[PDB]
Amino acid sequence: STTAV
Repeated sequence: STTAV
C-alpha cells in the first residue's frame, strides 16, 4: 500500500 497524510 501507499502512505497516508
